[PDB]
Amino acid sequence: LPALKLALEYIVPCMNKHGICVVDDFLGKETGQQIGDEVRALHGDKITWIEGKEPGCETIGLLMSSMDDLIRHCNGKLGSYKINGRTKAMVACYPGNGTGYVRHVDNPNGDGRCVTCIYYLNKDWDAKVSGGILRIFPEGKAQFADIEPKFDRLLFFWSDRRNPHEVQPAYATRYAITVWYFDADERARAKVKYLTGE
Ligand SMILES: Cc1cccnc1CN1CCC2(CC1)C(=O)N(c1ccc(-c3ccccc3)cc1)C(=O)N2c1ncccn1
Ligand SMILES: [Mn+2]
Repeated sequence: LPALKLALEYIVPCMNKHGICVVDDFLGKETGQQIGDEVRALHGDKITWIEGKEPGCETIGLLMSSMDDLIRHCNGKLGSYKINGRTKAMVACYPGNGTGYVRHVDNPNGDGRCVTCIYYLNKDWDAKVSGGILRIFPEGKAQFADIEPKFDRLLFFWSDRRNPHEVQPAYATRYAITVWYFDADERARAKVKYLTGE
């Protein structure tokens, strides 16, 4: 599906109906492999915050710009949100050391973030061997979903209490990149609570 059709015919209806949406083969093999190389070159869990213009991060920047265009093509149809910006990218290297993340909500208290977008980099990742599954518990539903951290897979989900999630421990190093998109009204309300530079 082309980006306009992908947004309007798949991401929008899927987010509105389920609050979670998986796009496989988002950028293609060549672009995905370049992003994987850049992330491995960056120098317990290791988190680095990336704007996209740093040396050796050009293809990470391309991923970010591509996620931005896809969101733009949703034409304000994602929930009631007016999306006008996003965070930097959280580039994460998770060692396979048998630690996980307890069930949590990314934005439980109105900090501005409305959509979590995760891009995965793990080729031939077997969850039954290496672990690292993301388990999402959509609010009020009888079912939950385990998401495999597949190479070139883009995951969207609402960042608020609709999607508590936990991360299973892993036995091989996992790499993922996350951005969060802001709702204009929520982000404006968050900014009345303090002063510049604080
Ligand atoms: C690790 C993981 C894997 C899969 C799914 N979820 C998670 C965890 N969640 C995802 C990552 C998590 C915790 C929740 C998270 O949202 N923000 C975060 C917090 C605040 C803003 C912000 C930015 C601008 C304005 C307002 C707010 C942006 C991001 C972290 O800094 N985070 C984090 N996480 C681990 C180590 C350090 N920091
Ligand atoms: Mn999370």
